[PDB]
Amino acid sequence: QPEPDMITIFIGTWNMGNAPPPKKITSWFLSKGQGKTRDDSADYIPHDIYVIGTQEDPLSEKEWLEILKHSLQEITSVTFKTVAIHTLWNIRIVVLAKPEHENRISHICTDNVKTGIANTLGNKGAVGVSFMFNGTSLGFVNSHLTSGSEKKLRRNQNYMNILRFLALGDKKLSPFNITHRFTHLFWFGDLNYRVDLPTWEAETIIQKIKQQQYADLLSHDQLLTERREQKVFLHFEEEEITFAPTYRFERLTRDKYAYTKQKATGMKYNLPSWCDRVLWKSYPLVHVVCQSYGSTSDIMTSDHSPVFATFEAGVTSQFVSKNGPGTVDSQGQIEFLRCYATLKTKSQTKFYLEFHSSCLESFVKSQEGENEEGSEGELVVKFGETLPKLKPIISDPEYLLDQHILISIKSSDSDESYGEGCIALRLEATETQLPIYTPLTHHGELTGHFQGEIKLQTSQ
Ligand SMILES: c1ccc(SCCN2CCOCC2)cc1
Repeated sequence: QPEPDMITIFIGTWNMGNAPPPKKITSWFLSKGQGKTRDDSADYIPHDIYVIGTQEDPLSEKEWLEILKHSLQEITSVTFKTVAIHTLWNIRIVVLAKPEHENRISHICTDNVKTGIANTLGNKGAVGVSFMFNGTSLGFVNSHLTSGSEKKLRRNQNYMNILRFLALGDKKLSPFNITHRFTHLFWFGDLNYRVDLPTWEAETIIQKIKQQQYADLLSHDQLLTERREQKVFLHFEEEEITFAPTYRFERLTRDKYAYTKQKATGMKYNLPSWCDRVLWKSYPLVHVVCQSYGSTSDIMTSDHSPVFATFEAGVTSQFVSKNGPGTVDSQGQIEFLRCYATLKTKSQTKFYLEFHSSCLESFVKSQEGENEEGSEGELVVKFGETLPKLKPIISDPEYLLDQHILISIKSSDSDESYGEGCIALRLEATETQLPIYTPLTHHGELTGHFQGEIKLQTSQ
């Protein structure tokens, strides 16, 4: 039975509005409704992994697991296995997988982050799950961010707190936050970004939605505008939105948006908005293709509609050679030439690099670089030809060309990372000097760049 080189992943996000679901929710898992929908000819084909994020979920874990498993069994005639379930207040994540994957999945982690302080601590935050699927690390975050049209900055702050403090994946990757720990990271939820248009324009917005004319609305979507200004979700991707706003509906129909201010809304307007979103970030040159992104039309218990997204995702096998794991393979090496970091810091300490990768027996620390001044004010840290030669555990190019090197640039004075990035070993050539590049981030914000050349030797 061969190991897969691709899997499909279903991501669902639904703010349930504190109401039990209706008796049938299969359209959600079938990617049917509005937007980029899944072909009817695929309806009986199970996804490999289903990741369900809820917000304002009134159900017990047991109650929701029984609904989800029975739903998928009706669709697919497969009894899915529960990989993980984690709940913070009314924010929940469930991961289900086909039974054949049970002995491909390991290192299952769960965590949560509570956002805000005092007042603003008590119902918003995130839950997450990570695990290994054979050689590939997968992370999943379901977040319920701060509500309200005039709180986009709070939402951006909630995002940074979640990516700093959510403790998922390999703890040995100590300089790296969740935005670097996974081959594939999916971040979804009721992110609560709004369409930023004047209140007086509510009926005009509704008109546009009825005409399926979303362009003048998406140009005011706060998540797209904040992302384009690099204020949030730097280096994540989202599929084009081709479904109507998923909030705020009158319950028990989808014929009406309920936008007007009420005591129950704190006298706030809720103009129609794309509150409910799926984003991803995968390591460079790994296969990931969004195959659906849309909303259901027939699940009407909540003031939100469920959102679905599905992905093809490249995976790798758990590789064994006669040498590594458990030793190095002398026929492999990774060399860095002419490398330098460009940092935005105003500080003057010496810096060194750390190289982390599951192709190495353990992480590698470089010598200190030589600091110079860039022509436009910047700090440039030069490593020249001084970086250590990296010794992979396995030299076979079918393994090594699928790997990645995480890089942290650390202060010699404090051993704190000033920037993190990732280099793919999926090169155009071996035994050939080739340019490499990564942006560097810290707490998910841009802090600099790392560039130079690589030379990769494999057994071929
Ligand atoms: C919002 C809207 C448009 C863009 S254009 C750049 C798109 N990507 C994103 C991440 O991958 C590289 C570039 C970005 C944010």
